[PDB]
Amino acid sequence: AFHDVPSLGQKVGAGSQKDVFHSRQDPRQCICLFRPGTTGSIPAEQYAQKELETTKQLKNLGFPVVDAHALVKHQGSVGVAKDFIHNALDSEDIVNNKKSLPDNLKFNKNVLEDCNAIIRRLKNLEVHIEDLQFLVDHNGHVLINDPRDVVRSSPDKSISKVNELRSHALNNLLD
Ligand SMILES: Nc1ncnc2c1ncn2[C@@H]1O[C@H](COP(=O)(O)OP(=O)(O)NP(=O)(O)O)[C@@H](O)[C@H]1O
Repeated sequence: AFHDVPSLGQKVGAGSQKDVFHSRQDPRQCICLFRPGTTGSIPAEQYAQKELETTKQLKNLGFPVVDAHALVKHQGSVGVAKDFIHNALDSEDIVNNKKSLPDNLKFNKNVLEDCNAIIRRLKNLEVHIEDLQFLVDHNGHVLINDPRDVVRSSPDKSISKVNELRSHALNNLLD
């Protein structure tokens, strides 16, 4: 299931568990690899599979997602090949006030409308997405990234997650 990626492209980011690289085989994609030791007692393979599967479940449910295409490995590290979102902003940086959305009007309008649509679907379906977070693309579109699970349950916590991010766009559009 895990397909070898002999050569990695330029590094574009790093989080609490994953290093992310340009895919050399496809410029539209990136290679997202779990760094050794970050997943503790759960095999990283199981995290990668759950990331891919949950992404496909959410796509099937109509959510906007960073699409994921395959399980990959490189030098014994495992992960997921995904769409590359150029100049992406991490939602956690925005809600943490570590970074700021651009002032652009159309940009914040896309953030607002996309957050509305995500909340709308969460509320209607009544599903909960574990570790819900997003990438915001260069036009302001909001894409679910690194979802760990989705289950039918109270959507209130997930909605609060989206509302966190939307509030920054909402505040910009009022000013
Ligand atoms: N599909 C992508 N396209 C573009 N940049 C990406 C993509 N996935 C991740 N990145 C960048 O790489 C960084 C690390 O990815 P991320 O998936 O958030 O790491 P993580 O360790 O799995 N979880 P986290 O601790 O929340 O960052 C992000 O903050 C982005 O800057």
